[PDB]
Amino acid sequence: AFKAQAKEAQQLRERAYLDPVSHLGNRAYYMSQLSGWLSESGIGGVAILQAEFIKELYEEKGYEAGDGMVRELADRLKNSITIKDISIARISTYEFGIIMPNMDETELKIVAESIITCVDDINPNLSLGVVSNKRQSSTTTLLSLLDNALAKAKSNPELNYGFISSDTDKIILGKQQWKTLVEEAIHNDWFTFRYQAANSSWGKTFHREVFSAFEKDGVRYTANQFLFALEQLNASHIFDQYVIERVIQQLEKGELTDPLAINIAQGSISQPSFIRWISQTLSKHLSVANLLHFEIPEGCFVNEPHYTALFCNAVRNAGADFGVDNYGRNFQSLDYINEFRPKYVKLDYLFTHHLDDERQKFTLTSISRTAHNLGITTIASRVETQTQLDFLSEHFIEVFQGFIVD
Amino acid sequence: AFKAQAKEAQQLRERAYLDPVSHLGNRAYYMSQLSGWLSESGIGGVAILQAEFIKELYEEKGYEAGDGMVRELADRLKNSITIKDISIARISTYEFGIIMPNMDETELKIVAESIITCVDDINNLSLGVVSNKRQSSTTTLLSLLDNALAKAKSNPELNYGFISSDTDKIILGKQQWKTLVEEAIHNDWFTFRYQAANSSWGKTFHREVFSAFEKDGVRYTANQFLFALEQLNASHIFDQYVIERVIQQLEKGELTDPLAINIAQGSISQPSFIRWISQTLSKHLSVANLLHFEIPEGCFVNEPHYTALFCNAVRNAGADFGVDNYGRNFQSLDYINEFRPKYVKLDYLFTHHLDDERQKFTLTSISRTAHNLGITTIASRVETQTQLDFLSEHFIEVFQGFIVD
Ligand SMILES: Nc1nc2c(ncn2[C@@H]2O[C@@H]3COP(=O)(O)O[C@H]4[C@@H](O)[C@H](n5cnc6c(=O)[nH]c(N)nc65)O[C@@H]4COP(=O)(O)O[C@H]3[C@H]2O)c(=O)[nH]1
Ligand SMILES: Nc1nc2c(ncn2[C@@H]2O[C@@H]3COP(=O)(O)O[C@H]4[C@@H](O)[C@H](n5cnc6c(=O)[nH]c(N)nc65)O[C@@H]4COP(=O)(O)O[C@H]3[C@H]2O)c(=O)[nH]1
Ligand SMILES: Nc1nc2c(ncn2[C@@H]2O[C@@H]3COP(=O)(O)O[C@H]4[C@@H](O)[C@H](n5cnc6c(=O)[nH]c(N)nc65)O[C@@H]4COP(=O)(O)O[C@H]3[C@H]2O)c(=O)[nH]1
Ligand SMILES: Nc1nc2c(ncn2[C@@H]2O[C@@H]3COP(=O)(O)O[C@H]4[C@@H](O)[C@H](n5cnc6c(=O)[nH]c(N)nc65)O[C@@H]4COP(=O)(O)O[C@H]3[C@H]2O)c(=O)[nH]1
Ligand SMILES: [Mg+2]
Ligand SMILES: [Mg+2]
Repeated sequence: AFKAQAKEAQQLRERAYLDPVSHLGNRAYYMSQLSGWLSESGIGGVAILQAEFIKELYEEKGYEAGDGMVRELADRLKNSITIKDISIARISTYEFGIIMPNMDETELKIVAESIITCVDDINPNLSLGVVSNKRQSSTTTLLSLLDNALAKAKSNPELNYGFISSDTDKIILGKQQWKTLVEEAIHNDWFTFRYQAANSSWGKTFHREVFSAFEKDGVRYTANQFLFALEQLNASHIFDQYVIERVIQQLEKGELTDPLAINIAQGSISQPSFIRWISQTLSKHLSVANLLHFEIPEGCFVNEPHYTALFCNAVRNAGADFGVDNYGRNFQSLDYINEFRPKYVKLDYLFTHHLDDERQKFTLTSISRTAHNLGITTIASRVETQTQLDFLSEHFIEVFQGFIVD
Repeated sequence: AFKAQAKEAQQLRERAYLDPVSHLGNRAYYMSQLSGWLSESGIGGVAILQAEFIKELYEEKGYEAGDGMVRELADRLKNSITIKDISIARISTYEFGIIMPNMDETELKIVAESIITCVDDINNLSLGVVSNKRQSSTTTLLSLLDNALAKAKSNPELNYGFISSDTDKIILGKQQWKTLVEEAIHNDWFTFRYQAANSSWGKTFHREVFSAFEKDGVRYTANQFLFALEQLNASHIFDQYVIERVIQQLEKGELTDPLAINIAQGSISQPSFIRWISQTLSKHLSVANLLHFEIPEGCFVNEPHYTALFCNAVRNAGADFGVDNYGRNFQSLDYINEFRPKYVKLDYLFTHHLDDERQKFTLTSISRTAHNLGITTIASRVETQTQLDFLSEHFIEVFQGFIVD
């Protein structure tokens, strides 16, 4: 009976705390290791890694290939980066949790730097959020910090990882807390709007892109702080419908003479009620329909082409038009332009970031010709310096947008 | 050390085999009890209960109400059934697994009858039960359990779907069914029947299309595999094939009357299918007037936004649509006013299984609503003149079934 109990104990232990796919700790293992680390010392850092490319693999090539990639990333992650008291677990379907005790901020960065380099050799599309615990924090607090840091990494892909320290003065909220605050901001009309003009070299204004923000108790919140929570909760269409209503009100006032570019989140386009909503509202404001440009992220066209085409049809049937926002980020998978024929393409802002890389300049010219050959206006994005402005000039970009154009 | 070892083992067992929401065994616990029961005896029955209304609750009222309903049904299940060695587990998000050892068929049926009446007290579900009469593996029983559940859904007049383990019917897993359908599509193994829906004076309103296929002498009807196609998000592939084959028949200028094509619910919630129907109809505008798309009532009440996009695309191209299983959700029947379907095909539960009086009033009311809105009412699956005369007493316009054609 000894052999029964001893081996039954290990199988029960692995059933309770081990995820069969990744062969790492499961979510319950992670919370146990997290709660014990906090109650004893709480000195160290915590990190979360999301493998969105594994999510894209699951429906594309089935789950046999998806499970194999989870195991591969798990095997590659765990055999590398071995330190004392290191907890590595699979806390959800597409994200991994990591606990690094007895490490200060600089030590976590080298571990986080080693994580990312550990995922470049193994598939060649991920996001890494890391937080350092420098105050006494509860377990829900660190998970909220971990989630907001992950949103920071996604919203700024030029960062290798998103870093937030537990002592930060920044407002950190959970997903449902962000949604409640946005609903509060929508209800009380706390929103403010900015209009950035996209101008040609001749001063002709193509359109003015609308940026949404809101303020509560003297604190200002921008869209990249809460948009991850709304899309994860399938509530971003509430936010987009409010912005579209407010923008159309301004056009109905006969004030703005030029077209306005409204950003649309991906989670809103995959909502069929939002696709019906656009047709119903655009038909009630046909006079201003020609002055509305809907800015659709490139991720929509390549990941949700059918939802996007339904949205694009509704937009154009009502006398409006649309463009692409992160144009060029998904290079070698950018043939959707030929099918969709957008009115414009707004370049990925990472093109103004790495001018010196010769391979970056080759991709930039190639996607520039493709749009113009089809008669599609190209727009450079987030241009800050005359150096960026002059370097983008060699790629025959028609109109420019950013702080240097004012 | 003895009491300590028992606590460590019990807590380890609790983390491994307890579902925190339902406070029942989880899936791993159920597979363990099933694999042990099979390897020990294998005598008895096995059952699956799917609470589709709980899936409606999670999006409707959040997860706090969804967790509470799972616990309520879980407490209801364990306290009501009072027999030995009964495993009650939550094997998936919205379905419960039950093992009933040492029971013959009549005992399984009274236990299955006790389950459903146990869920009528507190609150839309399906119960599938199989009796083990063979030496069967675990995957076999799960496949039988899934096909029995599909039998219960495709025949809602049954309280539960019953399959014997020794049945001659072809029992396949979800991916196996999907493989067989794709094989039939590739080789054009499909056959079609056209059943006419006629008015009281013989005018044919349309002809509904029924799809089936044969593989080396075995015939398969749609209700055997459609459940596996709607799961795995693959039913639109089958519907597109049927639509393609029907349009080829209409192009030949033979059929003077419209054809009613059934569309699965999982196909309309696929946006690629909504795009496909517009492109296909735009290439065959001449025959679009001869196309009626029969949409299940569950689409209009559970997936109204997808259905509105599909209905608009269908009518924009010169086709039309109607409602299938009309009256099954009598308590949510204002979609008719918004959608204005060309016809409503009554739930076949109104022709058969309809002498309890409360159901006879619902038939009259939903018939008035359709006629007042100028919508054609069609009785379904009419077999006898007795039914035919009785449906006329509810002023039904046109009739369909074996007795008319
Ligand atoms: N029965 C049931 N209870 C639920 C469910 N969702 C949340 N609860 C609870 O709601 C609290 C707030 O969750 P959140 O708004 O999504 O805000 C979350 C979320 O922003 C983040 N977070 C937690 N887990 C994860 C994760 O696995 N991945 C990512 N990226 N963020 C997470 O930390 C914050 C708080 O985490 P929690 O401590 O777990 O605190 C959560 C959780 O205890 C559910 O689906 N079913
Ligand atoms: N270093 C530098 N930065 C510049 C420059 N020009 C603009 N930025 C800012 O970069 C973002 C450009 O908008 P986005 O890339 O489409 O990315 C947007 C956009 O995806 C989203 N967003 C903003 N407003 C909305 C909205 O109203 N609706 C939706 N669905 N998303 C919005 O949040 C993101 C951030 O918007 P903002 O915080 O206001 O930040 C804006 C803009 O203020 C520049 O020249 N140099
Ligand atoms: N690693 C991995 N493997 C997967 C996954 N999905 C399916 N499989 C594998 O493929 C086999 C076929 O499952 P199925 O085709 O959907 O066909 C299923 C299905 O028709 C039926 N059925 C099975 N489980 C359930 C269930 O939990 N609920 C309901 N309603 N029906 C079930 O039993 C058949 C499968 O028996 P299984 O022993 O479970 O054997 C499964 C399982 O080993 C997955 O997501 N990840
Ligand atoms: N006792 C009796 N039975 C009758 C009578 N008339 C028809 N039945 C049959 O009942 C079903 C009526 O079709 P349904 O209610 O829409 O229910 C259909 C329908 O929902 C689906 N189905 C059949 N063909 C197709 C198809 O081509 N595409 C899709 N998406 N579903 C189909 O499978 C289900 C079963 O169709 P079938 O097995 O061929 O069985 C058909 C029909 O042959 C009658 O007078 N008396
Ligand atoms: Mg933009
Ligand atoms: Mg039908």
